[PDB]
Amino acid sequence: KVFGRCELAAAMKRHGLDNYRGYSLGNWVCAAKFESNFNTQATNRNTDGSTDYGILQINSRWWCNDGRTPGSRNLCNIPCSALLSSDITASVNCAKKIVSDGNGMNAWVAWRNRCKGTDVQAWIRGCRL
Ligand SMILES: [Cl-]
Ligand SMILES: [Cs+]
Repeated sequence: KVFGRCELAAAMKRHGLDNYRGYSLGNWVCAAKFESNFNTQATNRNTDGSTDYGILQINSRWWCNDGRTPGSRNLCNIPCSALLSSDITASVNCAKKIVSDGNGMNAWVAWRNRCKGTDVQAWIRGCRL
């Protein structure tokens, strides 16, 4: 499923991401835009043999099991395929673990390079929330 901007904002709010660990909803929307273009089915392979999955591009070395990343830790205790669902619940639940790991949203490279320090409130402008 490819989300609309305001549709995604509303779903993220309902799942408790607005101000989760101090990050306003606009941060999460911006990160999803530049990680996956709002597409739940996005996958990208990395040089190390791991793959990133879903709307927030969660990595198979640490967070989910895809059966082909040797020494995966599977910290979210889920198959990576669960992160490609039209229902964002598994992606959100796993993202809450990631953002709590010490480095905050810097764990998402596109957030650090394209969202951090910008007017992220713009990503939720005009939405009925
Ligand atoms: Cl932080
Ligand atoms: Cs585990």
